[PDB]
Amino acid sequence: MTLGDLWKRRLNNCTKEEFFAYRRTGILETERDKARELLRKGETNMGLAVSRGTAKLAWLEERGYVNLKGEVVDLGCGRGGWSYYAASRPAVMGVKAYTIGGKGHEAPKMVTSLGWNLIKFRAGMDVFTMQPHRADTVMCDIGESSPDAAIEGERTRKVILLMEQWKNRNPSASCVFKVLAPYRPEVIEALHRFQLQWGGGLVRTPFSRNSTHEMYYSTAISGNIVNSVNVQSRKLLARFGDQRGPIRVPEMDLGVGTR
Ligand SMILES: Nc1ncnc2c1ncn2[C@@H]1O[C@H](CSCC[C@H](N)C(=O)O)[C@@H](O)[C@H]1O
Repeated sequence: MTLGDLWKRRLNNCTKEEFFAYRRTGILETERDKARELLRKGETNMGLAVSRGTAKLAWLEERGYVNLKGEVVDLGCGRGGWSYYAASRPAVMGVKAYTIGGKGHEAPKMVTSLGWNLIKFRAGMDVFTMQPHRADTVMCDIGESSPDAAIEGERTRKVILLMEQWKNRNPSASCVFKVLAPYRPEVIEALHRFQLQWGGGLVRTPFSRNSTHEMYYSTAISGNIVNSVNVQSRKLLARFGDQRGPIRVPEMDLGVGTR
């Protein structure tokens, strides 16, 4: 059993009030009150982020931890926060975005955020059985949270396998992907194999709630995986009991228009 496994157990042991206080303590949280209502009312002329994913990917890019360029694929795009972010980047030439949709899953949000015309959305697509194609940048933000850490580990393992499939098709592609449960043993093993062949490393974004152990893998960074994970597990365990609130920051606004 790992420190991350214990983090999951203590998280599940929280009351509802404890859970709500814990998940937000010390995290950056974008102010979405305006964006939420524009989406609710059916407004399409908006560059405010369609989800909390936009600021996460923007932080990775702005830190230089990811390179978004060329033909981008967004595997598991959901509402599209990463697809709209990539499409707004001048170095990006096109985005092909895929998501399963269906009951209890987000469909793409359709807005005029800058470069929307360069995104081709496909809902109803399972990326785990879809053949890879040419891409310069491969993005994947899949990993559905569960109270069962073993299920989270298996979900994470499937994402890593998918990224190996896309690297087999595109050995030179930049890759950025969510690792939902980095502490599970089959995940560490899979990340070690990925890093051995393709380089890269893990990083925690400051927008990630303490209720998820998610870390992002990118081929553009480095670092010992086991140490990266254990540092993060210890930090999450130490935050149980902190009552400080989140740090509220403005939401990303990418502007609107075609590219
Ligand atoms: N097998 C699969 N094939 C395609 N999409 C999947 C999938 N499994 C999960 N997904 C979808 O992947 C999405 C991951 S959440 C993605 C959030 C996005 N990066 C943003 O910024 O808004 C979810 O919407 C989920 O429905």
